[PDB]
Amino acid sequence: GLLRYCVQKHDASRLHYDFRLELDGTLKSWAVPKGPCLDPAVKRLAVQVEDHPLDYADFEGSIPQGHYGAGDVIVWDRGAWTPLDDPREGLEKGHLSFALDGEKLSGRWHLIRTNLRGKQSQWFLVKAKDG
Repeated sequence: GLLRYCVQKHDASRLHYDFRLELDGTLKSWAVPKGPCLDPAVKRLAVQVEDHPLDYADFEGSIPQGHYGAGDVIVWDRGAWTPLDDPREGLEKGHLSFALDGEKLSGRWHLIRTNLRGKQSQWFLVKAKDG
């Protein structure tokens, strides 16, 4: 039950989401493209998204599709995550190692800032299998 974890599902005619790694009281977020993968080697795109309000992982926005179709963005998975390395530092320094333990999503993953050999400030969500 360390740093809080939550990932939000952006439903609609087409489904997307954003992977939110809350860090020492600030809920960092990371937008798709991101889906299932083998890894580590095929780091999923994790765009370093705005800082979302704490606890508010319940509801993001959009329009409940239960009406007649639209797509609602709410909680899909919620829990906590383990730092495999420096959680605070790595997130600043560009090298994150973590393990999720929540509602639906879990395991071990690495975030890496694409300032090097990549885009600029997006991150790489690859599996944290260094062992």
